[PDB]
Amino acid sequence: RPRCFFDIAINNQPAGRVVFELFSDVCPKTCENFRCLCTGEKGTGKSTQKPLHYKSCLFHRVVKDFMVQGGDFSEGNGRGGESIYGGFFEDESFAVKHNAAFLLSMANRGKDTNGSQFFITTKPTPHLDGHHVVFGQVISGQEVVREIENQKTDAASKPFAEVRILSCGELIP
Repeated sequence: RPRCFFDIAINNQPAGRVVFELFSDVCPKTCENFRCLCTGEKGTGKSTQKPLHYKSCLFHRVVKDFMVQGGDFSEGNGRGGESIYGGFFEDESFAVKHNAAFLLSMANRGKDTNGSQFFITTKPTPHLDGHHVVFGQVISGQEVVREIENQKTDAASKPFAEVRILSCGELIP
C-alpha cells in the first residue's frame, strides 16, 4: 500500500505533517491519481494547463464536525481541479465505509466526476457512502487535521487563515 504526505502551514506557519495510507488494493485507479498528485510526477493538467500537483494547494473548505476539503489546485475554491487521466474518472469502489474520522475520500460534482479534489472526514459520515469513494486513511497527523477542522471560516466555509500544503509527496519505504 502507498504512503503519501502533506506538510501543512496555517497562515504560513508550519502546523505539521499529515501521512496517509492508500488502499491501492481496493481502489487502485483512485489511489494512483492521489499518489501522483502528491508527487506531481504526471506533469501538466490537460484541461487546466496547470501542474497536477498538490504543492501550494489549499484546504479551501472546512466544516467542523464533518470534514476538511482541498485539492483544487487550479482555482483554490472548489471550481477547479482535474485528475491525472485528463478530466474526471469513474467511481471505482464503495467498499470502504465512511464510518470514522480521518478517512480520505474523493470530493466530486455528482456521479463519476472524480478529479483532484479530496476530503478528510472528521466524524462518521455514513450518508456519504455510495456518493464518494473512500480510498485511504490518515496514519499520522490526526492533530493537524483537528487544527484545520477548527479554522474560522467565511460564508463559503473557506478558512480565513490560509491552510496550505507547503510540501507533499510519497514516502518510499
